[PDB]
Amino acid sequence: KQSFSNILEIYFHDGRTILNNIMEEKESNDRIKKLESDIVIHIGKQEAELALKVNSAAFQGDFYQLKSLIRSGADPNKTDYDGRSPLHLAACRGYEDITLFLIQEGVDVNLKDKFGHTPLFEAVKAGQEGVIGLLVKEGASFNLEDSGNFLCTTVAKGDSDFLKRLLSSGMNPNSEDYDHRTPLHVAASEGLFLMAKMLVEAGASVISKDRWGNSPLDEARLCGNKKLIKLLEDVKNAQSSI
Amino acid sequence: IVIRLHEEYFLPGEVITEQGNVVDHLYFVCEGLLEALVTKTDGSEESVTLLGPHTSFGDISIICNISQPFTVRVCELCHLLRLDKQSFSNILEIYFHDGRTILNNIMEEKESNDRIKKLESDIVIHIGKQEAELALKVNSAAFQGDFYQLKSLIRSGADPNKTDYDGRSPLHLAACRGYEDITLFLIQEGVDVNLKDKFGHTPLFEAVKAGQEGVIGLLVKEGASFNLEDSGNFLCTTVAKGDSDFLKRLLSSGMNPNSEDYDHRTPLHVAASEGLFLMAKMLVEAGASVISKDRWGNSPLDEARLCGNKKLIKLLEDVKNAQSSIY
Amino acid sequence: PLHLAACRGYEDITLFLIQEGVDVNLKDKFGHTPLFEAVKAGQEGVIGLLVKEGASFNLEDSGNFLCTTVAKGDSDFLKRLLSSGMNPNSEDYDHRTPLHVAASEGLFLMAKMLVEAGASVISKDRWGNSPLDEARLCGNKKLIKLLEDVKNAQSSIY
Repeated sequence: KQSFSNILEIYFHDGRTILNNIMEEKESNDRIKKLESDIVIHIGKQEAELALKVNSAAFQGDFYQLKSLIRSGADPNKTDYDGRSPLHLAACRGYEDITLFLIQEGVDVNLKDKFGHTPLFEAVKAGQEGVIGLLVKEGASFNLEDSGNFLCTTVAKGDSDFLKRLLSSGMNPNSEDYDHRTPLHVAASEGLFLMAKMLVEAGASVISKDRWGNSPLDEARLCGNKKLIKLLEDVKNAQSSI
Repeated sequence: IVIRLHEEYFLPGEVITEQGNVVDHLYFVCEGLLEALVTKTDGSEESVTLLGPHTSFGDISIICNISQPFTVRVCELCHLLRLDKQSFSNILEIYFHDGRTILNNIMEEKESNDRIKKLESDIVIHIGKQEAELALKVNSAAFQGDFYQLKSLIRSGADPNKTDYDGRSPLHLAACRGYEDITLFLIQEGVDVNLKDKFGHTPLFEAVKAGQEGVIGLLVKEGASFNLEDSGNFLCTTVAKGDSDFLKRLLSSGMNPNSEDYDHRTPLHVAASEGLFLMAKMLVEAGASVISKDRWGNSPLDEARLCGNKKLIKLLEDVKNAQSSIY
Repeated sequence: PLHLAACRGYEDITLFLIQEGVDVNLKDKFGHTPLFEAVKAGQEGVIGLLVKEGASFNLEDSGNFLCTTVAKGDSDFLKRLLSSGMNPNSEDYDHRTPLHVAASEGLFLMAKMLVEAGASVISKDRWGNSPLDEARLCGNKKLIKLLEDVKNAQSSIY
């Protein structure tokens, strides 16, 4: 038995073929169909191990290991042990070829991570603009459970590029936070004209209220930046027109 | 290695090792002469090296973890000393610190004498992949909580400090599937306790996210408790979700309930923004601020009345009695 | 044996100990439903497994423990008792619906998780008053506003 263990270690693909024929003859004859629960457990554990292999390969890239694993028949839809899909992982590390192969492989383009991140979020945080474009052209969206407060925290961080990636992916920049708060209010209170302009490029909501019962006009005029108040007033008038 | 050895004599014409089959015994040549022979892609065998004195072959297979690069046939009567691969692995595992020198000196030879065993491809990537795959499978083991298997894997030549490639510590892996004893003696291996991952999630932040009390106790027992660059942000999100288990759980490690948010929003301010009376004052009982002026510059009482509850202001004043006595 | 495996957090242990043929509705001397034991000790796996097998959480009282948990405000326990589908529209030691208790507390998130399962917002109490009256009595009118938000459909029926 140990010798066969070494032989399957050096011939893992032939071991996969062995288990395939074992399944076929289990459904064929009345020898292996007896006590098939452990066989199902074994094939599940094996496929989990192959999922680890394919996710590590995509972590390093390895398009050649990608064709090796499609030859091995490992599950592409399955994520890694931790709970991160192969497309999320390929978004986290810059690899366009891996992402397009995953798209062609039927891997779910839009999915949540173990902690609940969309692949677009991984691309945005890791600076993968190309992966963001590929996800957009495929049609994936964030669908984050806390999109509002995440947008507000991004605004508080002040990173313009992060929110521009979010807008390119398609998120409503003025999405209400947990306490029905519009990020335009904190954006105007901070006073950075860049993010107010960015917030109104995709369509701001000055009409939308906040937890304070305030308006972005009031926050902008409290900050004192004249151009900020001017732009926010223009967007408020645009909202009032429609 | 010496105490486990055997000699053997081969007459001319025999083949000691075929390139096709995996090695099981590696042979040290002490007398006689023998020839190294890779199966040539032209459809023939050619010739590589004539290994007569104080030389061994088959080791490069035990390092590269692949088939034999060369078939090896004898030339004349040769006195060969033979060791099995199993005992070599079983001594490499216990003598792994002495085992590093094996791959080190074999590669520096492959650099110095390229005609010996360099005619193939790189091997350092293969050993790195062995280590990485062992790391992934010990991650799976920690997800499975096999104390015996995990101990055997770690003592078989594993570095406990190597976490998930993103950064999920083995504490993450044992806690995510609910393993307490696994978490404890895996963290007693010397692995770092503040191993924040790719995301910046603390081992204790992961524990509070995944909902396990045992890891909550254990990580505080070891030290390097829940730390973060943001305290009131996740606190306010959890208060909004109203996950009382998570609320007490973040407060269990003692994370600051008087901290700030994306703006100057204390978690007590968020609790006043919600409305209830039980969780609301669990933050000020740990030291949250009821006079923390917000980004506007107003005390939480003002937002408490703004949201639509004066009951809230009454609770805030019940907490503020001592402060007003100080005031 | 489900109690013993669940108390120390064992999922696979619980499942094949329960596939041995042991009864699934084994209330103890205290009358603690195994699923009740699971909701008391805090384990999700047993929650799933016992419903998978059958003979789910059953009790002679539903609103009593629900009201006590609402008073304790254990949101995990609140969702957990509601996870098995135990009646949130039941009664108490008196005719005190769990929705009435939620109105007696004051908050807005947990309060309407019981009527989303089918709790009664017109359940007259032992006095004989709708929960709106106790909601205003406790000192909150927006509680009545939430109750009316739920009661819009009933008033359309009314």
